[PDB]
Amino acid sequence: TLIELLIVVAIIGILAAIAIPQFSAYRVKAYNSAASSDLRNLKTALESAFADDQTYPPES
Amino acid sequence: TLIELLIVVAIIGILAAIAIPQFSAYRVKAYNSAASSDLRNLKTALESAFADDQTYPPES
Repeated sequence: TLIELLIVVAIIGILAAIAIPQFSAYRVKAYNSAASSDLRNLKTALESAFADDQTYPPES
Repeated sequence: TLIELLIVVAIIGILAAIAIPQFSAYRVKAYNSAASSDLRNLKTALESAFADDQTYPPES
């Protein structure tokens, strides 16, 4: 019936706007926490290399 | 769930900064204590050599 096809339309419009959130910060935090962990790891690498050669490794 | 991956990120950031200390003095003291012991040993060597030859050994 036409009234049924007037409520189908009235629910499609509702379920098409459910305040979809932006997933931008929630991922840049992950990127940042990857970089920070990587740096804290690289520090271990550097300080072990010094304890090998009494010198931090040359660049490149 | 996304909230779980928001706390994993919040703990990775914490455990990546635990005030990692500089291990520079704690090793130069060891180097110094090696050199001092070596010198105190060399003194014994010199003073035994004198008691052999009535003279400290010539240089080189």
